[PDB]
Amino acid sequence: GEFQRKLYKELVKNYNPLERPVANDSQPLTVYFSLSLLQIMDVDEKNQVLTTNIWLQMSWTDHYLQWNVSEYPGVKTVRFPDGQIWKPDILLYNSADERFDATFHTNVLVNSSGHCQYLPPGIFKSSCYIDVRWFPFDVQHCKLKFGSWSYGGWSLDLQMQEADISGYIPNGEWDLVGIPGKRSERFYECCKEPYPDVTFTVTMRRRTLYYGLNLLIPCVLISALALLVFLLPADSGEKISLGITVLLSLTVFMLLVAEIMPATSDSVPLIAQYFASTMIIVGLSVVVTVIVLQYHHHDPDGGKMPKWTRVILLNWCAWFLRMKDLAKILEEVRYIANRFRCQDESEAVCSEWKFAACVVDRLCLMAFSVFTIICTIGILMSAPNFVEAVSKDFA
Amino acid sequence: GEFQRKLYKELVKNYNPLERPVANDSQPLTVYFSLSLLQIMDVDEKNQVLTTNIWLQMSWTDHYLQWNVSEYPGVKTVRFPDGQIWKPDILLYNSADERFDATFHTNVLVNSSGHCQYLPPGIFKSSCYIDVRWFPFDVQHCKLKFGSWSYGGWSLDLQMQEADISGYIPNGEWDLVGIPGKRSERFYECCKEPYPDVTFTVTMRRRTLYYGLNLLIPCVLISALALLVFLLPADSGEKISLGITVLLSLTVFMLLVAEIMPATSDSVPLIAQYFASTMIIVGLSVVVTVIVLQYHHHDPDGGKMPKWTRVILLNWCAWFLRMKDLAKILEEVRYIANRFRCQDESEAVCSEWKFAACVVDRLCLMAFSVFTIICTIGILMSAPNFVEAVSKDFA
Amino acid sequence: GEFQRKLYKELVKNYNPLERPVANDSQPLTVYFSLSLLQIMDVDEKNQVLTTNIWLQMSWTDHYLQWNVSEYPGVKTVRFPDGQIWKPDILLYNSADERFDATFHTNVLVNSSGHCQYLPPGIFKSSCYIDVRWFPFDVQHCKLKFGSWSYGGWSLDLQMQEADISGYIPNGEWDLVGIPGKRSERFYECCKEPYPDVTFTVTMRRRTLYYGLNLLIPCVLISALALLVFLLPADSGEKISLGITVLLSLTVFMLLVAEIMPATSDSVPLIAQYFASTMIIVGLSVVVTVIVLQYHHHDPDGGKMPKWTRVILLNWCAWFLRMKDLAKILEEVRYIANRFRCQDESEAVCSEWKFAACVVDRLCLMAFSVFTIICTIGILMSAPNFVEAVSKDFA
Amino acid sequence: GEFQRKLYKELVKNYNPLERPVANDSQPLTVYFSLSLLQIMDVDEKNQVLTTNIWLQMSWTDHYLQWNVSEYPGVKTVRFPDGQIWKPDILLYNSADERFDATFHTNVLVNSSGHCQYLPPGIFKSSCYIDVRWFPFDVQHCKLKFGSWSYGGWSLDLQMQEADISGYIPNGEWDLVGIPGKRSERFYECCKEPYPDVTFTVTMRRRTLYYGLNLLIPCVLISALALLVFLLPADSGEKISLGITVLLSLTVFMLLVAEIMPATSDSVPLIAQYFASTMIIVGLSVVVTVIVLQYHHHDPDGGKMPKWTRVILLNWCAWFLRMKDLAKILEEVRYIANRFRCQDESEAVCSEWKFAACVVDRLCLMAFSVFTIICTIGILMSAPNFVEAVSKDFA
Amino acid sequence: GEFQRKLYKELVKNYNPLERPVANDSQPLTVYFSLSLLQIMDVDEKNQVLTTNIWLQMSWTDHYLQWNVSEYPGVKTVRFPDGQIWKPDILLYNSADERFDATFHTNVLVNSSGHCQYLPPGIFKSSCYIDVRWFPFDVQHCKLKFGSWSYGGWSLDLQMQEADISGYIPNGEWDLVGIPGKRSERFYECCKEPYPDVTFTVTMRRRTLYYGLNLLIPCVLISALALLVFLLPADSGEKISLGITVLLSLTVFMLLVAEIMPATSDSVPLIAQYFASTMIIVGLSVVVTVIVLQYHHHDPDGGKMPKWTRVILLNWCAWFLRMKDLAKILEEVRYIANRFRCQDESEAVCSEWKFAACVVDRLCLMAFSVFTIICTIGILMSAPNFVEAVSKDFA
Ligand SMILES: *[C@@H]1O[C@H](CO)[C@@H](O[C@@H]2O[C@H](CO)[C@@H](O)[C@H](O)[C@H]2NC(C)=O)[C@H](O)[C@H]1NC(C)=O
Ligand SMILES: *[C@@H]1O[C@H](CO)[C@@H](O[C@@H]2O[C@H](CO)[C@@H](O)[C@H](O)[C@H]2NC(C)=O)[C@H](O)[C@H]1NC(C)=O
Ligand SMILES: *[C@@H]1O[C@H](CO)[C@@H](O)[C@H](O)[C@H]1NC(C)=O
Repeated sequence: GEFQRKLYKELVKNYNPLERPVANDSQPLTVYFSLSLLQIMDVDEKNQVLTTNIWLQMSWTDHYLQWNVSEYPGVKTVRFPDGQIWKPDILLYNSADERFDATFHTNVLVNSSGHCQYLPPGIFKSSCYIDVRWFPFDVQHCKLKFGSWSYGGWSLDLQMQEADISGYIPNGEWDLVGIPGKRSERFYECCKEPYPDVTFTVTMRRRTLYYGLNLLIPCVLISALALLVFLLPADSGEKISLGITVLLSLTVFMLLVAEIMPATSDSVPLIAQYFASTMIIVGLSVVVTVIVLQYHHHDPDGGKMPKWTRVILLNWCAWFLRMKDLAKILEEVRYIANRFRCQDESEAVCSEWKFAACVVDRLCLMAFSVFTIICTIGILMSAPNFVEAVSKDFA
Repeated sequence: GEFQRKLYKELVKNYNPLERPVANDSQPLTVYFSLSLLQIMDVDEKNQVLTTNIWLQMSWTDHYLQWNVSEYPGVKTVRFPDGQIWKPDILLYNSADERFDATFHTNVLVNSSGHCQYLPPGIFKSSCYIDVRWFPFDVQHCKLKFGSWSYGGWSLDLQMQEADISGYIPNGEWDLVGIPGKRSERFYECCKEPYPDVTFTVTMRRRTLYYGLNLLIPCVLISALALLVFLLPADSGEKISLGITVLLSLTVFMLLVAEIMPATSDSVPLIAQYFASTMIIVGLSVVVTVIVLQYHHHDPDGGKMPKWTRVILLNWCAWFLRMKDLAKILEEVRYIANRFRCQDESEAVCSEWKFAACVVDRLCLMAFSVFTIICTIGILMSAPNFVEAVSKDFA
Repeated sequence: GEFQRKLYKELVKNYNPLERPVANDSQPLTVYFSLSLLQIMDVDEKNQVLTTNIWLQMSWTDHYLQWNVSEYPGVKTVRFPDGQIWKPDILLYNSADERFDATFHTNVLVNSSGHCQYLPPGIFKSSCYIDVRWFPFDVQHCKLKFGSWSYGGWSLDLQMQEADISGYIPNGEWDLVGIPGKRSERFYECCKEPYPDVTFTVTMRRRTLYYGLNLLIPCVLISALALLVFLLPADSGEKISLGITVLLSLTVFMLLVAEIMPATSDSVPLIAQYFASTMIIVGLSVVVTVIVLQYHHHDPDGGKMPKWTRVILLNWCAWFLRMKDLAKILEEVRYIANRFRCQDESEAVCSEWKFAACVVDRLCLMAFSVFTIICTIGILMSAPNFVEAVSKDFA
Repeated sequence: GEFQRKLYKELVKNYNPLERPVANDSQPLTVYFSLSLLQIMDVDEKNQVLTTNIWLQMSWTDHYLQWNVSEYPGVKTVRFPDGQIWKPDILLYNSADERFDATFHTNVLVNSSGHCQYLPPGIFKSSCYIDVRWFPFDVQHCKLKFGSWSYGGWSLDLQMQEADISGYIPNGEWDLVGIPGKRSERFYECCKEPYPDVTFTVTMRRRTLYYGLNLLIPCVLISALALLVFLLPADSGEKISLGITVLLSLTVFMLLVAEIMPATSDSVPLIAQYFASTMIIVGLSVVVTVIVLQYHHHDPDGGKMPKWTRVILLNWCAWFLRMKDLAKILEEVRYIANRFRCQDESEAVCSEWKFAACVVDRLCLMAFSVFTIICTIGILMSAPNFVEAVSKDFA
Repeated sequence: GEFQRKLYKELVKNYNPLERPVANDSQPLTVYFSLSLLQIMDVDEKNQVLTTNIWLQMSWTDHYLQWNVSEYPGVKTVRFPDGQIWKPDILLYNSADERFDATFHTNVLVNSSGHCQYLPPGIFKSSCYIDVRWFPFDVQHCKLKFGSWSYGGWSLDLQMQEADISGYIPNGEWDLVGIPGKRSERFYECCKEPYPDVTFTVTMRRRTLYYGLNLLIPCVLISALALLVFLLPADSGEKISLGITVLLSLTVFMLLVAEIMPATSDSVPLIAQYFASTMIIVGLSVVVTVIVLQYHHHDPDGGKMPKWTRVILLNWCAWFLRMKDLAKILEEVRYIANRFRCQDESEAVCSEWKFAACVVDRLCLMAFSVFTIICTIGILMSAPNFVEAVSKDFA
C-alpha cells in the first residue's frame, strides 16, 4: 500500500539492530518469557539427553517502533525478519545439541504502540541425569534452564509466565506429571547485581505395560517351567534333557533382554537383579537334579544305606510330607533257584535308593517353589510407587 | 535482451520486500493454497512422525509487478529469487522437523498482469498419533495443518484447492485411501477476527501380506507341531525332547518377532496377544506331558488303582472316545514257577496304568486341538475391517 | 594482470544476473544438457530411492560476455562464481532428497566468444519403483528426469547429448546394462507451447552370486539333511531328536534370512516362497516320523494286523520296492515251558509291525526325495532370465 | 537510548575487523585461554574419537574500543556480533570433526576500558589413541590441543588458566580422574620465535560394574555348570546331552559378548582371553567325557584289563582319592546252569571297567576344578589397578 | 596499530578476488601442492569409500600483495579471510562426499614479499575399488586425485611435494605401508595444452589378529569337536545327539560370522569358502553316522553277512588298521535248553555286525581327520602374503 511503504521507509531510518531499545539506558528492559510444550520425542539413557518439541514465547516493549495510527489508517502491525531489529539472546543453557541453538528464528510481530512479540519454534536437546535404579518403575526430573547469555539484571530482567500444555500429544511410553517453572537470581562477587534465569522442571513417569507384558510374562513362565523337573519320574531318561534345555532357552531370552536394559554402571537396575535371581534359580536346579540322579543310579555294591542318611530321608522327611543220579540234578537246579533268590534280594535292597531319591525330589520341589515365589514377589514389591504404577497403568 | 534489462531495472525500483503487496492496506490479500502429494516415505511409531514428499502450491496477486506488454513486446513472464519480492509465510504447524521448514525456496514466477505463482518442493515431517491397538489390521489418520504464521484473516485470508494425487508412486507397505482438505477459522478473545488455516487429513491403510506370510505361517506351524506330543507313544523316550524343543524354537522365533512389533505402552497390539496365547498353549503342553509321564512310569508299589481315578478314565472317558529225594527238587522248581507267576501278575497289574496314560493323552489331544483352533481363529477374527483387509490384500 | 583486471571491471558493468542472456527476447536459448555417471552408491527397497554419483554437464551461449582477443592478448577464458552470471535452473524432478538440490554450484567457464560451460558435480537421490517379485533374479528400471523449473519451450529449449559411462567403477553388487536418454515435450491446456525435458533410464541387473553362495547352499544342505530321518533305524531312540533339531536349526537360520529379504508387501519374493516350501517340507517330516513311531511301538494288545492295513503295506508296497510225586514236577516245569512259548509267539506277532514301519519309512523317503527335488528345481527355474543370470554370474 | 546509539555509531567508525588490536604492532597481544568441562558424551574405540561438551573461555584487551563513562553515563558494556570486531582464531588442533570448528560463535562482551571477553560453547570431537589391552580395567589419557592457527609468539602469546570442573554431570560409565593443563612452545627452523599452545589432558577411568554383573556372572555360572558332567552317573544316557548343551549355550552367549567387545587388532583384550580360556575348558570337557564313555561301554571281548592300565587306575589313583532216562535230563539242566554261571562271570569281569570309569571321572573332576579356578582367578588378578577398580566400584 | 590499519586499507584498494594474480597474463602461476595425512577413519566395503583425516598444503606467489617493510616497521605478515583474495580451486576429483568439498576454508597467510601460504584442514571421502578376494589377508590401493577444476597448464601448473606422515596415529585395524605421489598430464584433442594433476596412492594392509582370534579359533574347535562322534561307542544312545548339536552350534556361529563378512558379489572371499568347507564336513559327518547306526542295529532276519561286504570290512580294512512219566519232563526241559541255545546263536551271529560297525567308525575317523587337516591348512596357506601377515601380526 501507499501508506505502509512510507511507514516501512520511516521506521528503519536511523535504526541500529545492536542497541538495547530503551529510553534511559539505566532502566531494565522487562522481557516476559514463557514456554509451550508440544511433545516429548525421546529420552536417551546412553548420552543422558532429552529431546522435546517446544515453542518458546518472548514479549518485550520497544521504543523506536511506535507510530500514530491516525497518520497510517490502514496499518496496525508490522513484521521484521531476523537481523533487522533488536532481539533478546535468551537461549537454553544446557542445550546438549550440535549447533546449540535449534531455534529457527522467525519474523517478529510488532504492534503500533511498540509492543513486540516473538515466538520461535524448535526442537531442543537438554542434558539431564537419568536415575535408572528402579527401572522400569522409575520417575525422572529433567531441567530446562533458560536465561540471557550476556545481559545482567539491570539491563534485561526476565519474568516468568506459566507454561502451556494444551495440545500435548501424549508420548505413549512416558507419562507427563507436570511442568512447573521457577525464577532464580545468581550473584557474582564482582558487581552485586542479579543475573536472573527461568528454569522449567519436566517431571515424567515411565509406563510399565510393555515391559510387564513382554519381559515379566516369559521370565515367569520359564522360571515356573523349570520347576517341572522334580515332578518327572526318574525312570524316563529325560530329566537333564529338560533341566538344561530350559536354561538354554533362558540364555537365548537374555538376548532379547539385552537390547532393552540400560548399560549404565552407576547402579544396579531392578530388572537386572530380578533376571539374575531367576537365572541363578534355574542354574541351581540342574545341580540338584544331578545329585538326585547320582542317588537314583545306585550300583549294587555300596551296602543298603548309611544310618544317618536313612534315618532322615525315610523317617523324618518322609513323615513331614506323608509320602509313605538225582544228587547232581538237585545241585544243578537249586543253584538256579538260589541265583534267582539272590538277584531278587539285590533288587529289593536297591529299590529303597530310588524311593529316597523320590523323597529328595519332593523336598526340593517344595523348597524351590517357595524360593521362586518369595524372590519374584519381593524384588518387584520392594520398588517404590509400584502400587501407583500398577494402579494407573494396568487397571 | 535490450527490453527485459530495462524492465528488470524498472520493476525493482522503489520496491520493499517487507510490505504486503496490496493497494488499500485494509483489504485482505487472497492467497490460494493447494497441495500435491508425491509419495509416503516412512511412518514411525517410535517418535510418532510421518515423512512425506509434498509439493506445495501458492498463488496470489501482486500490485507493484504489473507492466504493459506493448512496451515490452518480448517479455511475458519474469522470475525473482528468494528474498527480493514479498512471499507469504505459510508453513506447516506440526512440522516435527529439525529445521522446521524443509521447503527449499525456489524462484517465483510472475505474469505480466501481476499474477504471481510459487510452488516450493520439500520433504515434510508431521507429528500425528498412531493408534496401534489393531496391529497389523490398523488404519491411521494423520493431519497436515498449514497456515500463516503472523497474518490475520483481514490481511491474508487462505483459500483451499483440492489436493492432487496424480503421480503417487504407491508405497507398497501402506495403502492410501484418500486425502481430503478442510478450511477452518480460529477466533481469539482479543480482536474478533478470523485466523484461517488449511488442513489435509491423510488416510492410509496398512497392508497385511508380509506379516501374514512371515509371522502367521511359522507361528501356526509351530503351534500345530507342538500338538504332536500327545500322538507319540510313551515307550519311546523322546516325548519331552520334542515338547521342550518346540518351546525353544518358539523362544528363538520371538527374537524375529521382537524387531517388528511396536514398543508403545498405550495399548496391547493384537499380534502380541496372539503370540502370547500361542506361547501359553505351548507352555501348558509340557505340564500336561509331565503329568502323563508321571502316570506312565508307575512303580509296582502303589496298588492297582484308586476307585475314583479308575472309574472315570477307564469307564466314562474311555466310553466317550470309544478307545476300548524228590521233595527238595519239587520245592526248588515250584519256587521258580511261582516267582514267574508273581512277576507276570505284577506286569499285568502295571499295564493298566499305561493304558490310562494313553487315554489321558487322547483326551488332552482333543482338548488342546479345540483350544488352539478357537484361540487362533477368534483373536484374528475379532479385529475390525479384517474381512476388508483379507479381501483387498490376499484375494 | 593489467589487462584482465580491466576486462573483469568491464564485463560486469551494467550486468544483471536475473535476465536471460539473449539478443531478441523472442528467440529460445539453446541449452545442451548431458550427463556423466560415476558410480551407483545404494539401491534402497525400503524407501524406494536410488543414490548415484553423477556429474551434470550444461552448455549455452551468452551474449553480454563477448570480448575481442586482440585488445586483451593475454586473456582467453574467464570464470565467474555462483550468483554473478545467469545460469539455467535445470534440476532433477524426482530428487527424493532432503535439500532437493545436492549440486554444489562451482565456477562457470566462459570463452572469449561468449560460449559458456558449466558442470556441477553432486550426489543425487532419485525415487523409482523397485519391483522385487523375482528377487534375487530381478532387473530394475530407474528414471532420472531433468528439466527446467520455470522456463518454457520458447525461452529455454533443452537438447540432449549421449550420456558418458567412462570411469564407471563397477559397483560389485549391481551390474549396469546401459543408460539411454530421451527428450520429450509436455503440453498444457493454456498456451500451446512445449515444455521440454530430458530423462535418462538407468537399467541395472542384480548379481546373484553372494545370495547363491550364502543362502541357497545352507538351505539345500539343511533340507537334504532333514531326509536322513527315514534312513535311521527305529531301534535307536534318536529319530525325533534329529527331526526336530533340524527344524530348530532352520528356525535359527531364518534369523540370518530375515535381515536380507525385503519387507515389501506388494508381492511375494521368490526367495520367500522357496524358503517357505523348504520349511513346510521339514515340518511335515516330523509328522510322518510321529506316525512311523506310533506304528513301531505296537503294544501286544491290538491283534496281529487289520487285513486292509496288512494287504497293502506287506504285499503291494513291499512288492513295488522289493523290500522282502512227579506229577507236580511235570505241572511245574511245563508251565514254564508254555510261558516261554507264549512269550515267543507274542514277540513273533509283534515283529511284523516293526517291519511294516520300515516299509513305511522307505516309502516316505522316496516320496519326500521327489517332493524336495521337484520343489527346489521348479521354484528357481520358474524365474525369468535365470539361465542368463547363472551364465553371466557363475560361469 | 540516546547515548548508546551515538556510542555505537562512534565505536565502529574507521574500524577494521582484520587488524590485530594493538598500539605498537611490535608487542604481543596477551590472550588468556581457559576451559570449562560440562560432560563427556561418548568414547568411540572404533574410530578413536572422544566427544565432550566444553565451554571455551577467551579474554584479551582491545585498544580501539575504549570510551569514557562520564560522557555516556548510562552505558558500561557493549556487545558485538560475529564478524564485526577482531577475534582470536584459537581452535582445536585435533578436531576430528566433519566441520572442524563446532564452536557456535556468540556475541562478544566488551567493558568500558577495552577489556573484551568471549566464551563460545560447543561440542568437540578430539582424536586420541585408546589402549584397550586391559579391557575392562583400562585407564585412558586423551589430549585436547588448542592454539592459534596463524599467529606467532610475538603477535598472540597464549596464557593458561586452570580448567573448571564445576557442574560436571557424571557420565555414569566413565569416571573422571582429573584434567590438568600445560603450555608448551614449538620452535621452527625459520625464525627463532615461539609458537605457544595450550593442551589439556583428560584422564578418565572405566567403571567395571555393568561388565562385572552382565558378563562375568553368566560366564562363571556356565563354566561351573559344565563341571557337573563328571558328577553324573554313567548309567543315565544323558552325559553328552549335558556336555554339548552347555557348549551350545556358551556359543549363543558369545553373541551377546560380541556386540560389547572392541574390534581393535592392536592387542588382545583381557576379556577376550578370559572367555577363550573358558571356551577351551568347556571344549575339552567333552573330549574327556567321550573317553570316559568309551571306557564305560566295554564289550565282553577285550579281556579283563591290561596290567599297566589296571595297576594305576585301581591301585594308585584309587588310593590317592580313597575311592575303594535221567542222563539226558541231567545233560539238559546242567547246560542251563553252566550258561547262567558263565553269564554271571562275564558280567562280573565287565563291572570293573565301569568302576575304573568312575575313578577316571573323579580324577577329571578334581583336575578340571583346579584348572578352572586357577585360570579364572589368575586372568582377572593379573590386570593392573584391579584392586583399585573393585575397591572403588563394587565396595 | 596505526601502521597496519593503513596497510590493510592500502592492500585491498582496487583489488579483485576473481583475477589470477600474475604480472603478464601469459605466464603460468606456479602452485606447490602437498599433503599431510593425520589418520585413517574408516574403510567401507559396502559403498566402496575411504574416509581419511588430511591437511592439504598450498603455496603460491601473489603480485598485488607486496609492500616494503621499511614503511611498515611493525608488520611482517597479513591474513585475509575466505572470499577476499584469489585462491586456487584445487579439490579432490573422486570426493564421494555429500557436499563434495569438506575443506573448511581458513585464513590465508601472506608474507611481505607476496609469498602466500594456505592450508585447509578437512575430512575427505574418496571412492576406490576394494578387492576382497583374499579377505582377511588382503592389501588395498586407494587413490586420492587432486587437481584444478577450471585452470589449464598454461595458467595454473601444479607441482608436487612429498607427503608428510609425521603424527600418523596408527589406526589399529589397518596398517599403512606408504603413500607415494605422482604428477601426470592429461591432453585433450582441443588445444594441445597439458592439464596437470597430483595423485597420491594410499597403500594399506589389513591386520589379521582379531579375525585369527575370534573366527578361526572357534571354527577349528567346532570342526575338531565334530570328529569325536566316531570315537563314541554305539551302545550309548547319544551319537546323533552330538552330531547334530555340533551342527546347530555351527549354524548359530554363522550368525556372528555374517555381520563381519563382506556382502560383495564380485568374488568369493577366502573366509567364506573356508567356513563353507567346514560346514560341508560337519554336514557329511551326520550322514556317515546315520549309515554306521543303520549297520549297528541289525535285526536278526538278514542272514549273517554278504560275502563281498564281509571280506572287505573284516579281512582287509581290519588288517590295515590292525583292529582284530519222565518222557514229558524230558521234552519240557530240552525245549527250554534248545531255546536258550538258539538265542545264544542269534546273539553270536548279530555281534559281528556291531564289530563291523566299529571298524567302519575307525575308517571314517581316519578319513575325516585327514580331510579336515588338509582343507584347513590348504585354504589358509593358498592366500598370498600369508607368511608375511603372520610374521608381522602374530610374531
Ligand atoms: C572492565 O572489565 C574488566 C573485566 O576483567 C576489568 O578487569 C578486572 O577488573 C578488576 C576490578 O578492579 C580487577 O581487580 C582485575 O585485576 C581486572 N582484570 C585484569 C585482567 O586486569 C576492568 O577493570 C574493567 N574496567 C573498568 C574501567 O571498569
Ligand atoms: C616471505 O616468506 C616466504 C615463505 O616461503 C619466503 O620464501 C622462502 O624464504 C626463504 C628465506 O630466504 C628461502 O630460503 C626460500 O627459498 C623461500 N622460498 C621460496 C619458494 O622461494 C620469502 O623469502 C619471504 N620473503 C621475505 C622478504 O621475507
Ligand atoms: C614499539 O616497541 C619498540 C620496542 O619494543 C619501541 O622501540 C618503539 O618505540 C615502540 N613504538 C612506539 C611508537 O613507541
